Amino acid sequence: MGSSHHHHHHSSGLVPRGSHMASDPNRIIATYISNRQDAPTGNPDNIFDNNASTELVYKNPNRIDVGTYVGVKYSNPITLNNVEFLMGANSNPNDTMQKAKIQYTVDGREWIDLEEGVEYTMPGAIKVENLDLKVRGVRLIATEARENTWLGVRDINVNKKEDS
Repeated sequence: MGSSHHHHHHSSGLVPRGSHMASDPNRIIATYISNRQDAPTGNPDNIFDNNASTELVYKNPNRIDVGTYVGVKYSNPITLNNVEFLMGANSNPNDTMQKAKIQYTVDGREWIDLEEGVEYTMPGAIKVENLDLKVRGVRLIATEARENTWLGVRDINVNKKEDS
């Protein structure tokens, strides 16, 4: 129980030792995010697998003002090279953001601006480059969504055979 003074390490005690370090998987998962608590129309695999063969569209709530956004979160802070949300609309190509840029969380907590002040209200295929920066998850950020609207998704992947 500690010989000399110490008052434990900061707060928590025990002997964490380290981060284990043994069988480095080097694999990061990508969970789909969405301001709309809905279920994937068919299969979000287009994102989880990055194939763009299955369908995916959020809509449950046919009305949302500000905050409406989606993308894909990771498992932990990694070294990203470039993300690209390749999505459009479910039925009508005019079904997506109202006006906004893309987002991304750094410490897997807060989410800050990502792409230029573009209006991802008419985005067909989202993709960015020269984004070599560690990041946590990925997602778009709306500033004034529209009512009676859905979210058509085709395929979104991070580091799709890029890693640079």
